[PDB]
Amino acid sequence: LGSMKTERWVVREHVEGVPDAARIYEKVETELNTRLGEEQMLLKTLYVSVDPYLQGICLDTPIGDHMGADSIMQVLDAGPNAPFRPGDLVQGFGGWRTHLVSDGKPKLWQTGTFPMVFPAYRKLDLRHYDDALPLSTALGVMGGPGMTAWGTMTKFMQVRPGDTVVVSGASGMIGTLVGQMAKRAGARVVGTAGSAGKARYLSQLGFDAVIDYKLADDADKMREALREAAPDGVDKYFDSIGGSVTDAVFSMLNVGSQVAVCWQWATQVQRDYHGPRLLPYIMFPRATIRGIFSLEWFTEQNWSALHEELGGLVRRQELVAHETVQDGFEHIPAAYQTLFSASESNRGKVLVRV
Amino acid sequence: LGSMKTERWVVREHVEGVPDAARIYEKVETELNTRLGEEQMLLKTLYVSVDPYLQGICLDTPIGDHMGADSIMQVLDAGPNAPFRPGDLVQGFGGWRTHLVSDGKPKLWQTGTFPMVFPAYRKLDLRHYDDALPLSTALGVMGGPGMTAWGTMTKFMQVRPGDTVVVSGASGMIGTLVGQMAKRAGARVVGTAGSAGKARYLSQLGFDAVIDYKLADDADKMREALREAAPDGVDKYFDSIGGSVTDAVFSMLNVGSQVAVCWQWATQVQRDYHGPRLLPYIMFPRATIRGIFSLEWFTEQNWSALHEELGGLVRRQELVAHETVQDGFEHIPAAYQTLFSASESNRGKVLVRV
Ligand SMILES: NC(=O)c1ccc[n+]([C@@H]2O[C@H](COP(=O)([O-])OP(=O)(O)OC[C@H]3O[C@@H](n4cnc5c(N)ncnc54)[C@H](OP(=O)(O)O)[C@@H]3O)[C@@H](O)[C@H]2O)c1
Ligand SMILES: NC(=O)c1ccc[n+]([C@@H]2O[C@H](COP(=O)([O-])OP(=O)(O)OC[C@H]3O[C@@H](n4cnc5c(N)ncnc54)[C@H](OP(=O)(O)O)[C@@H]3O)[C@@H](O)[C@H]2O)c1
Repeated sequence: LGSMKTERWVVREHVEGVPDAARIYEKVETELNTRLGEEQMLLKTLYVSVDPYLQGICLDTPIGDHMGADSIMQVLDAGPNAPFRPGDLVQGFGGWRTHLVSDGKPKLWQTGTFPMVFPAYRKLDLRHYDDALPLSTALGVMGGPGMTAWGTMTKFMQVRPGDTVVVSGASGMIGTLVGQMAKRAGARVVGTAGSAGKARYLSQLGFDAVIDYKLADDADKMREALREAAPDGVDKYFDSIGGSVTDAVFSMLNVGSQVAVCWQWATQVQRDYHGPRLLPYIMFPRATIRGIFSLEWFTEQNWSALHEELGGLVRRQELVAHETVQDGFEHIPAAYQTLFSASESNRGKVLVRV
Repeated sequence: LGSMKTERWVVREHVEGVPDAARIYEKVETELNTRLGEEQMLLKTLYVSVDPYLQGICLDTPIGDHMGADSIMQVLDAGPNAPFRPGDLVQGFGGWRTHLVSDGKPKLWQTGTFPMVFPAYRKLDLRHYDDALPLSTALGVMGGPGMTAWGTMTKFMQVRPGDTVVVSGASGMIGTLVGQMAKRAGARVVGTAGSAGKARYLSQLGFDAVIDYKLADDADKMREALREAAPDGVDKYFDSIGGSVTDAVFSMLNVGSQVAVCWQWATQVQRDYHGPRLLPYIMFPRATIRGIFSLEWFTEQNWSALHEELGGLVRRQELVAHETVQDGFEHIPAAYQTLFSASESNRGKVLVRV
């Protein structure tokens, strides 16, 4: 019954470390077969998300295949048993593609270091979004990133007023969201930034102390900045970076503390594969480290709560949830490259509109 | 008015690594003032414990002072407000000494890496003991070690039937305790031994698989031995060893897994301070690692419970809890040295009768 011309960003080359987007990615035109299966449905991408964790998926993506990504899609056309009818807005791992055909079921990430099943698509009810909480928040504070932050702070971390909370890679959306909730629950918040621009930005949001991780290239010099910024010890660590800062924070864990390992920038991107053993430090404090893989929380009730609980605070200016929306499908890898650029140009989540 | 001659083992020299007990320790004669205060007590040591963690306390024990140690002591004489009357059996950190004076109160370990409060002495009620669970069990299955194992299995680890539980340093008393409770909870249990003597000992008691960590000083054959022993992945890791075995186990953590870090022989004893970054492996499996410091559990309700839950199983021959009782105060470091001996002639908990 027909086909259609579509643009895709495919994985051209595997490069370790801080990526070179123009070298890694290639826009191709690709003929998309439009004869939908029993439960398949033809989707139009409206927004794609650009995220640092994609640095890993790219290395596990077969050369020539399209680049995965959280996206917002519209149902152009749907097969007889599809989960959504034409017109429905949906969220899922659509990728850097203009159009795609999918049955919307949980697919498995076969070529992955860890076998992973991507979540089945979720429908968006447009009634939830307006100019203070736009639809693009479904890829940020009302989607993947917000669910990560909200999930950790309500289902794992119990922040007592007086606790000192350290957030690494704080300047991004998950770290700023986490820290602000910690400020709200009565915590001293310590964050980490890479420039003065981000450092004063995190200050506004209410971070009591911000450490320049680039100035503290050393793990000892990072341990001193940490000793003074958190004079009474760390009670909660929300870790996105790893490397020498987690080595530093783990040397100062209070009793009963809780670490949340969310990502490890320092090992994925900058390849800090060997370092001091951190496990000895957790024995006396009875510290609980927990890995975060927020997909587990992608359920209907959770999405409901995330809107009511968190969404209110965002629209009432009680919680800042910034976003930087470039425009144009052609500029997606450009937009992605900014995540590794030292410029102070990012606030919150980065999205592309198509 | 009153004094008493008492022998004490004092710390002559600090030596790092596998200890040289004959070189580190020294039997001295010590005149003990027996004129007790109104709430003090003169105590006689009946049994002393030798434990691999003493290697750490010995290095933090100021030169010339007595070597700390868990002991079982009897009240020779007590002031009018003492917490215990004469004849009473108590358990506490009496040390490698024949006689001592104490208020039985929580002493603080100033000279420690982490400020640590030694627990106040606990009274031993002889009704609790019999010919299958003798008085010496208060330093083993009915004391510190048993509280560690039972504490972790009842207050942290939830072993579901089918899980594969890996216990490192299994041949000792905490490790054998932990494995048998996982075996009883429906787990395939994997342990680690250094000789066929230890491994076949672990074979009896019910370990489905035993790994020769000495054959695999390298992590490559260690990750292979684990792949074979745990073909379906690790769900529960009870870690006493650390080092390249924990490196191997972290590469095969299933979803929802739980590590319990209890000690790190390879870092304390063998100085394995550096290794592969393990926190990256805990993200996707949503693993919860937790540090163990069983002092937190030394409360009366817990002690009642340890006798009820654990003590019953031992008395009903459902749980083997072996112990190796050296005799003679003169031999305390001799008995201590066997813990670090490359020969594996010791089974269960090691005590001296004095
Ligand atoms: N586990 C999950 O389910 C899950 C879900 C979504 C995302 N994630 C991952 O978790 C991370 C947290 O999200 P996010 O929004 O907070 O991302 P993010 O802040 O953009 O993460 C990178 C930030 O960390 C800082 N940084 C970069 N390199 C660094 C280094 N070498 N040392 C110290 N700090 C460095 C940078 O701060 P400056 O701006 O100051 O340079 C940068 O803004 C993301 O990277 C994402 O990939 C995990
Ligand atoms: N966190 C706490 O509060 C707490 C409380 C009490 C005790 N602990 C610690 O927990 C440990 C376990 O208690 P336990 O009484 O059952 O002691 P343990 O098992 O005797 O501890 C060491 C055991 O591991 C094995 N081992 C020795 N060297 C090894 C190596 N290089 N690699 C791998 N395995 C090795 C030994 O068996 P082989 O004969 O096979 O060498 C030995 O039986 C103790 O060592 C103690 O220090 C912690």
